[PDB]
Amino acid sequence: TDKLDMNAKRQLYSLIGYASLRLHYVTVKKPTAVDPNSIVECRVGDGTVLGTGVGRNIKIAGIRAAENALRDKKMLDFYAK
Repeated sequence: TDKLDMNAKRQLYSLIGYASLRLHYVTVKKPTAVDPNSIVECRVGDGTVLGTGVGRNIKIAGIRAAENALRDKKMLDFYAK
């Protein structure tokens, strides 16, 4: 079971994706034969991390990362100014 909201990125970007904020996904552990997990962070320009995701590929990881950013309401409150 690998349950996942395919709109998370789109939904997060729509709330807090100002151009001035430089919201970006960065792969911080790319998967390997020795370790298949992918870990991705959803970041703003000044480096602060909003969401971290993990799963079998980068795309699925980067989606959980937003899924997770969306669940943090103090963070959303702040970054929608």
